Amino acid sequence: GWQENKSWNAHFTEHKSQGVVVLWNENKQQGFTNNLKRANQAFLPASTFKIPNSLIALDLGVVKDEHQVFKWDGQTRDIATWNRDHNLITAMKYSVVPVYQEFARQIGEARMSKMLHAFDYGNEDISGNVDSFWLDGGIRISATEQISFLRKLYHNKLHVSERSQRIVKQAMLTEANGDYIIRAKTGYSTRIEPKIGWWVGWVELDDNVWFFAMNMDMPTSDGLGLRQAITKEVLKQEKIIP
Amino acid sequence: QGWQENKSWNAHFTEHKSQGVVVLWNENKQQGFTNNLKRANQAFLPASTFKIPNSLIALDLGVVKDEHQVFKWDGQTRDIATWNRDHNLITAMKYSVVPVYQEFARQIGEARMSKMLHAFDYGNEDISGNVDSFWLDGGIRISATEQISFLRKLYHNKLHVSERSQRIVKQAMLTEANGDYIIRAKTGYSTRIEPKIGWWVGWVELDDNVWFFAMNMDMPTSDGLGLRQAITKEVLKQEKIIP
Ligand SMILES: *[B@@]1([O])OC2=C([C]=[C]C(F)=C2C([O])=O)[C]2[C][C]21
Ligand SMILES: *[B@@]1([O])OC2=C([C]=[C]C(F)=C2C([O])=O)[C]2[C][C]21
Ligand SMILES: [Cl-]
Ligand SMILES: [Mg+2]
Ligand SMILES: [Mg+2]
Ligand SMILES: [Mg+2]
Ligand SMILES: [Mg+2]
Repeated sequence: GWQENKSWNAHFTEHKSQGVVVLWNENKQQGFTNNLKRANQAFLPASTFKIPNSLIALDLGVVKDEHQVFKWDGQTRDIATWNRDHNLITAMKYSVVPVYQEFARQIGEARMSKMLHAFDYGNEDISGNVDSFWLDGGIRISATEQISFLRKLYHNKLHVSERSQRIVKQAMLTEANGDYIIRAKTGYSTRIEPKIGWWVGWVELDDNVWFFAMNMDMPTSDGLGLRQAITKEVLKQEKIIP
Repeated sequence: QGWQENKSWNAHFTEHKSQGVVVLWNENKQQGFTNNLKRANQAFLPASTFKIPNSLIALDLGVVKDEHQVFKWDGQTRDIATWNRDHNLITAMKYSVVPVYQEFARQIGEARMSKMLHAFDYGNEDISGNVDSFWLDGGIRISATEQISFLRKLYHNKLHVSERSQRIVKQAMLTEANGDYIIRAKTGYSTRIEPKIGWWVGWVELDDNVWFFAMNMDMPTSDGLGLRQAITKEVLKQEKIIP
């Protein structure tokens, strides 16, 4: 089904890394990946889980809108940007775990489980703490499963309101120029080996949309920038972005 | 809610032998800034900045079902090549595709167009002329400061049209985004009556504030259209709004 393009391995090998990029051409309904096996390997979603978590929190009114302020709890954490008040936009932008842990507690494990089943999300397993299972519990999702979920969100087909989906897609906005719009979410899974980085999302063109999902070995935080860099190299190689 | 006149911004205009006005509005502080209070309050044809209210009305009335609905090219080849193809709301805004918005306006009709603009408090609310061309050569006029007042309502979902229509139009206004800011805006270019001018109106979203802007400048030929964004960006950089 998917076409394998092993030449993209060159972009990982340049940085003494390994990983997978998965692309989906929405118009043609064709998929491409450098590694058919790793494309289907399920990992902790880590902070890419902020996408379904945001959708669920909005649909249940835990988050009223993208302006609602979630005040800092006063606990100083290692990521300076977390130590301040946030709304949905900035909590996504800075991947603010304590804000989303409060969402998850308010959602509760019964509703969290039902929504992930409704979303057909990964292995639909929330075993672990209700406020950390996407970092060190049972939930597992592959890059191709991320594409599936993102396609539903793009088409407003997920089992939540249209408004919720529109707001989350606004919150995913990452980059836009006159050539393309990227809506995406990064993730860095460090609590359980193997430590991996994620980038999942899509590229909007005038006449098409390319969905992507990538993950890569990430032993130290020094390489986090390679998630976007390698993905963009693949997008350029494939003539999706100039 | 006061105003400061900062005439040092004029250096960005005179560098290009241009003249114009930039108006900024700091939402958090409710403070306005401009290089020219007189011109900030002079009203002009909106030209294609009218695509913002026009999109809202078309969406709210169901003339546009959503941002994917295709509006077909009428087969008349026009000067701007990107016009000569099918469009949706996103690409029609991006390329300022007048023929698509003229079809919107004809479907909206005079009475509904007039009612909506009054309820929006949009400029002088005057649609005199052809319903599908009054923003190019009819009676509608709007000042840069009046553009801000309208845009602030849109940002806050305070217009009387649906929240959905307001969200879709703000998505369609997306012009630039990065790790430092988001710009939602619409360009305009008006030549059918004097003075010929370029517009750029919209806002800059920061982590913790929103800066609304509305600029216009003399545009004696189309050669200077790019100065609309470049001069605005120079002012935003001078004021430390963007890096
Ligand atoms: B999560 O996966 O998001 C995250 C963390 C640390 C560093 C990062 F770059 C990212 C990210 O990808 O946004 C921790 C909090 C979680
Ligand atoms: B409108 O004012 O928009 C427009 C036109 C021509 C060239 C442009 F750059 C622009 C603009 O400002 O987007 C014509 C169609 C109208
Ligand atoms: Cl957006
Ligand atoms: Mg390289
Ligand atoms: Mg299932
Ligand atoms: Mg200059
Ligand atoms: Mg009025």
